[PDB]
Amino acid sequence: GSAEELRTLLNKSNVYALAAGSLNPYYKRTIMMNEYRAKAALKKNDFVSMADAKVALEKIYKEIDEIINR
Repeated sequence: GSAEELRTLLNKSNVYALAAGSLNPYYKRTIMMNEYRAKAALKKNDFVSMADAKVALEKIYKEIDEIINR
């Protein structure tokens, strides 16, 4: 379900923010924005915001992985 999936993504957010210190400031600030949006969406049980934060976090983690790995 969306809440559990989103918490799992959040559990990697600080790790990804540290890794993002090697890259343009865009990456960390995108992670931090979505930490805020994800945490607020969970607290309100807002499924629309939970889905948006899930997609955004998946997207930024993939971007960071692809820069660092390639």
